[PDB]
Amino acid sequence: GLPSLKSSFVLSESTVPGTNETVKTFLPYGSVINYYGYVKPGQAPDGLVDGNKKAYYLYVWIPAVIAEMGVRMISPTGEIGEPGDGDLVSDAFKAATPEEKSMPHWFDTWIRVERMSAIMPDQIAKAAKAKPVQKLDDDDDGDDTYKEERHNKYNSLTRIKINIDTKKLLVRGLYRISFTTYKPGEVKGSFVASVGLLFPPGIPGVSPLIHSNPEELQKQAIAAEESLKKAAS
Amino acid sequence: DRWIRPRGAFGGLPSLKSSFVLSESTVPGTNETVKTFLPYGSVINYYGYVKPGQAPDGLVDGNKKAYYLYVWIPAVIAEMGVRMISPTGEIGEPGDGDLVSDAFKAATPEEKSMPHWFDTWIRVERMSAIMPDQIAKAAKAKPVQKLDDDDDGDDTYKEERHNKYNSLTRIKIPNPPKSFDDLKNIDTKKLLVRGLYRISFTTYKPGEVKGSFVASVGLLFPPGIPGVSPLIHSNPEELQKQAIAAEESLKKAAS
Amino acid sequence: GGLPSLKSSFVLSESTVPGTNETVKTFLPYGSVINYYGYVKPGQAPDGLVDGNKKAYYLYVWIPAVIAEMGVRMISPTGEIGEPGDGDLVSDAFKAATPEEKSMPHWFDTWIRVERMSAIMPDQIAKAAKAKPVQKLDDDDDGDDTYKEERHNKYNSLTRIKIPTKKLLVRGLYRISFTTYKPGEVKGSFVASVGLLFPPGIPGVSPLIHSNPEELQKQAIAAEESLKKAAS
Amino acid sequence: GLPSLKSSFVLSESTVPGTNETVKTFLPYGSVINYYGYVKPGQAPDGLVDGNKKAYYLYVWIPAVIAEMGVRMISPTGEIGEPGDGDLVSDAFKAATPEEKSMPHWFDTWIRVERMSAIMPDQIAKAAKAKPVQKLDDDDDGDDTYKEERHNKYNSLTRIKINIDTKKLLVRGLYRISFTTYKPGEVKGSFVASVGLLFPPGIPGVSPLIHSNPEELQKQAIAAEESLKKAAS
Amino acid sequence: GGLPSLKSSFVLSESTVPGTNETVKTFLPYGSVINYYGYVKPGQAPDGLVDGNKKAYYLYVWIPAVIAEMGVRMISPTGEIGEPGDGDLVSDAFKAATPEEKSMPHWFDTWIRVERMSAIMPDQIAKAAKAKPVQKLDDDDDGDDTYKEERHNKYNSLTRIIDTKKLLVRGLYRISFTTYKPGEVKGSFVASVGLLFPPGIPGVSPLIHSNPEELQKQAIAAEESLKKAAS
Ligand SMILES: [Ca+2]
Ligand SMILES: [Ca+2]
Ligand SMILES: [Ca+2]
Ligand SMILES: [Ca+2]
Ligand SMILES: [Ca+2]
Repeated sequence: GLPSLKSSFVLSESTVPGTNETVKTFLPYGSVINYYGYVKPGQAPDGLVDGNKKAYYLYVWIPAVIAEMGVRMISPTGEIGEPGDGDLVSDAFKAATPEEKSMPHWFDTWIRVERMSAIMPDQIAKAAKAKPVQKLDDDDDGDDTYKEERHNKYNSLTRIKINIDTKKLLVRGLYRISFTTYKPGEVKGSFVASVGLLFPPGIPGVSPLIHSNPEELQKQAIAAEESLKKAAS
Repeated sequence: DRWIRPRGAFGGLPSLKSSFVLSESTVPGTNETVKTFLPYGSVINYYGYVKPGQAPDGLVDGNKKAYYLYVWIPAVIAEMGVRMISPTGEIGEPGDGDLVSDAFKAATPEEKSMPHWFDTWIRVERMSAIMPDQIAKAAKAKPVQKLDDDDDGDDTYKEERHNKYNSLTRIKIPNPPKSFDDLKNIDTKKLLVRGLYRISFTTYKPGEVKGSFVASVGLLFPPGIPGVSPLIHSNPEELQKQAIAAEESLKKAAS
Repeated sequence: GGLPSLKSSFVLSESTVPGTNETVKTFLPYGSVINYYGYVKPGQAPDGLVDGNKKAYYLYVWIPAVIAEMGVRMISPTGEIGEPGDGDLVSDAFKAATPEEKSMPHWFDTWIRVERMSAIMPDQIAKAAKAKPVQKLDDDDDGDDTYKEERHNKYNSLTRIKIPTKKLLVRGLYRISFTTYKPGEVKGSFVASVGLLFPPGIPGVSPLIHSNPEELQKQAIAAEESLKKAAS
Repeated sequence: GLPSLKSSFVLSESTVPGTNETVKTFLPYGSVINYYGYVKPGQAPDGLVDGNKKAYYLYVWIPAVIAEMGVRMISPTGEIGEPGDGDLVSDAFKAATPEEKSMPHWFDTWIRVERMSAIMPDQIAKAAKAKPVQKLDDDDDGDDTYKEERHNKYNSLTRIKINIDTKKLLVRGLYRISFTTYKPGEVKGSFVASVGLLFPPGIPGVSPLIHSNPEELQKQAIAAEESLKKAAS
Repeated sequence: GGLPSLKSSFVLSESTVPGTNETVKTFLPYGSVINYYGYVKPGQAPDGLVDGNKKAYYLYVWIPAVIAEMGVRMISPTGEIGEPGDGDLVSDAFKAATPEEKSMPHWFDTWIRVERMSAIMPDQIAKAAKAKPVQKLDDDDDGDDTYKEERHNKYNSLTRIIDTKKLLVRGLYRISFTTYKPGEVKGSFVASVGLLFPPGIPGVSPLIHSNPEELQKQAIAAEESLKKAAS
């Protein structure tokens, strides 16, 4: 089903004699999260992008500078697969039928990454309600990880990585990822979002944390630093 | 359109391909992905040998031995690929269509293999010529702009005989651009517009060096269109003769 | 003789004529040239509008990889010059027009605009055509010097976009607007010419041109499919 | 003896009522290395700084961006303590007597951090022989971690951390730390150098590596990435 | 016959030839054109030196009032092209040279430089000529496209002269006819200078001469003539 979301960091490379091909081995992200959603006409989104595009959010708390972040969005999901263990699944997606999650129902995806104002774990729920601080990137039709043949190649993919611009320094802070649409107004279909972070996972207060609910992210981000405090005394 | 088709009828030396990705597919259950690249319209391989006490084509920065290939470009080209590997012995011998220096011909199989080798280095420069009959002239004159330098960039040949010091550089236009705003100011170090270019195959280390090397040049442009396709040669006079004839052929054909 | 060739600005040959006042130069032809015959009829819908009030007709150009120069020309009227030949694009309105309608005194002051569209892959072409331009590369009003105009003031259009950086024709979709100096209603025939300095007929590498974006996409897609296949 | 070298990242803070004091808890560096050396007149250094200052090198290989690096240099060492397990000790220091390692024998310390040219593990020995690429920082009398009372407070301390300048982006690459002197020419005395890196230790090919010998650093840096390769396939 | 006219870059007429390679262009001729025939003989002193080591030969131009364009051209050799005619300047070295000496294989890689001198009044001309240049307007190596060169590589020179100062306002200009190659060179050459301005209006039309003193004498008399007419 879903192809792995890997970093752009090349570990190994070898060309295949007598062909135009070359095999590349990429360093995987320390942590990857998949998010299954469903856009139903007449159903409220998490928010709007540029005032008229339905958007759904994932929030990322980064305790310390990270080399690269990968973001991907594909629609639809039916022909690819269903959520597995550890995947995030929206209520709308659970309610949707196999037929609703497959062709011909889909939409033209769009991704936007923004830096929020929070710089401490307990400011996360607050910053989520506040306006963005800087837009880091937008991508329309960038995906090349999934061989899309059900329709035009309109799936999204963006990699934010490293006088280099500040718009790609993933330093300590809160980030919001908007999974949205190319087309303004009403749209219909399933989608799967993927987020990868190039950093060792599972080190409380040091490793990045991801969630769709800011309040929940805060709770976890706070506990994680408390754990780090405790260990350091 | 035989140039798009794959094949090196393999004999050691990995193909030098462009950075333009035609196809991509990941292998499930692994960390690997298979990429198909667009080949250069024309690729030339050049086999040389650096013998201590033997005069080079010239010097780089006054103390590095250098050997030249000259490239005449009739009209803008998307990308140029340059590669340099040392030594050659364990890879293969020159085939049909490959340039071979006199020094390389004289060298023995033993001389062309480990432990004899050197740390490669590539430099690309724009010369002054803008017309085919100015080529021999511009070759004698000083460079006009340095486009690039590469020390240890090669990733096409899996080097295991020594540290990965082989050279590889690709000069190109952003494809795709990071933004549409990119397009309004492209670093001129990258515009392979009409003109003469000199590639210096040289060394990391100053002074005397010893060993064989194979140089590769690829140009992303349809080959074999007289006066339109790029030409490559190690001798500037010869390059001029050919570049002149080619444009004459173009002139003629145009009446 | 009819319609003069549209050639690039690259000089191949040059020689002056002793004792006389003119010079003769040989120019490199474009790899591909396409001619388009149109007719602007009052009360007939254009392809679109330029600046909100100028009738416009489009040609779309898909460029797989950087190109040195593009040449665009536009002349009105056509009657006294000639009729379309084989391989020329001809609008329905032009086909319907009579010889009388296609000749003086019916004509208009031509205008050309070239714009970069958003598409960077063949299957984004139809989409980008419906979207707003991304950058304007050039405008020309009275630039033509290829056709000796003597039927009226020299108002014919000619623009060459080239390198001696927005105006570098890198991979992407371009829209050429054949339009008018004058806002509002205009009447007359016109012949457009597009030249691209690049070897023709190399599928997935050579440029493609078409007045219909959907058709252009179909062809651009097939061409890269052919290029894929050949490379494997 | 030697005080811990900690990062500048504050985990906890609390003021003491009725006083001018406040207690701060700092996040320790993921890895800290101490290096014991001895400058003997007439003995060749690792190199020279600005052509006339004796210098001794530690090399740092950084696989991926790091938030902060701490560098410290103290002289002399006698009254503080001797090397323990895991500490680097030069041959000169081993040969020196307790008397030679104590007052009145000491010198005015100086630290310089430079980015080298290597960007791959096997280029490390090479880059070490080559000229620096950028100077990141110098410090003369910055130390405030060790209460110096044997002489003027001339010990060195520098923290390199995060349009912010490139001279503090500790991205992937080789770094050379020069432990040198304020005074040009001959100097005499023991010294202890400390290096800290704000990053999780012991993750092969991801965690930073430190050594005084570039060739040895290369060997370890290479093996570490090989290990990472292997794990990723 | 031989020597092609040197015309301005001003296009009067244009017409393309249907079904062919060509478009024919009619150019505005310069108001005045002067041709200068010289010969570089090894061991013979030049007028001066360019960049200290290139032999150079001078033409001086006095311009009473702003001019649109100046054209400068230099070709080597001259033998196969033609001999000087009436109104052409001819150096003594050229007169002494034989037909053989003026033909292939004897020639050199030409080079042109144009410089503004200090004079701004006619009677300062001889003085400014001895003084250092004031500004360099242009250099050209291999610019010529007026003569179809086939005897050797196309190395003949041609130059046509927050914003710029290639402005030909009132003042003295020196044209240096020189060589690409430093040091000794051998061969004949023909230099052409065109000025886009009506000729023969004393004190208003430009004057040209290889000898600065002579140029001064004429420039002075010309303005004296203009004075007189105006009173
Ligand atoms: Ca999209
Ligand atoms: Ca190298
Ligand atoms: Ca017009
Ligand atoms: Ca100090
Ligand atoms: Ca010349």
